[PDB]
Amino acid sequence: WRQQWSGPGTTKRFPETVLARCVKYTEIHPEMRHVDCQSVWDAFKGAFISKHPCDITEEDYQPLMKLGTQTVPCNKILLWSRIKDLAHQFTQVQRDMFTLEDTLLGYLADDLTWCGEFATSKINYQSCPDWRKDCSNNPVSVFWKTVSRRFAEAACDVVHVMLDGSRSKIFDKDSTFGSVQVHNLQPEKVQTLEAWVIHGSRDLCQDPTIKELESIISKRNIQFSCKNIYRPDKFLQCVKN
Ligand SMILES: *[C@H]1O[C@H](COP(=O)(O)OP(=O)(O)OC[C@H]2O[C@@H](n3cnc4c(N)ncnc43)[C@H](OP(=O)(O)O)[C@@H]2O)[C@@H](O)[C@H]1O
Ligand SMILES: Cc1cc(NCc2c(C)cccc2C)c2cccc(C(N)=O)c2n1
Repeated sequence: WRQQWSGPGTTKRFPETVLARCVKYTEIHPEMRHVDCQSVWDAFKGAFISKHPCDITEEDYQPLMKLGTQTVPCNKILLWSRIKDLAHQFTQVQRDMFTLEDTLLGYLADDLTWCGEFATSKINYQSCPDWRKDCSNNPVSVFWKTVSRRFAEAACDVVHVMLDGSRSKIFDKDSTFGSVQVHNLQPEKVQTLEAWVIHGSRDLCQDPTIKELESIISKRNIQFSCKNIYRPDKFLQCVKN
């Protein structure tokens, strides 16, 4: 008897990857160079090993959050929903802008999966809990919830958010962005949230779910703005001009 979750297990070579990522990020971001990447890995590991993979708390990720403190310029923030690919292409071109995944902690975990088990220091490479079918307080989900919150709370001025214009729900209130990030934007620092609806033929800023988004934001005393992005590759090459 070995317990089986419904989600894929920890990515192969996850320890070696996270550590390699930390080392590489520090090499290219000179302002992080003093960071001890072996301590960063140990803290990451410390959050979830020896714990039941359903009994994880934000507080578990505190030692890692502290070591990975990085308050990027808050007026340069890009949020996204169900359109991670393009959001990242954008910040590769508009290199001063930052997504969560361009921050050290987000850079480390992007596209990865991980979990441990109760009482032992073993990483589970065969299965990890699905957030839907098994339990929502797993290592991955709790990680992303914690860093998202700090990231969205730090934001200031005009905050931008990309949305996928092809989806049935362009703004999906049951998602990290619509349920976590949007409710963490601070009225003191944030003047405006500007949505960028990415087309994949007509004004999608009229959409019912965008109006929902506007309603949410309006109730936080934050101004709202929406812009259609008809030609994706054309927008990429028109940001700097
Ligand atoms: C901070 O977060 C957003 C990016 O997050 P977003 O793309 O809005 O997240 P999605 O809901 O589109 O997908 C995230 C993955 O996690 C699963 N999931 C976990 N918990 C979930 C809840 N409570 N609702 C919905 N989805 C949840 C998703 O699995 P399914 O979509 O259910 O298969 C999905 O794999 C950015 O702005 C960044 O800055
Ligand atoms: C696997 C995963 C899950 C994410 N969010 C899950 C979630 C949701 C959807 C709602 C409420 C709470 C949580 C924790 C997630 C969010 C942002 C980014 C990434 C990324 N970059 O891989 C990312 N990944």
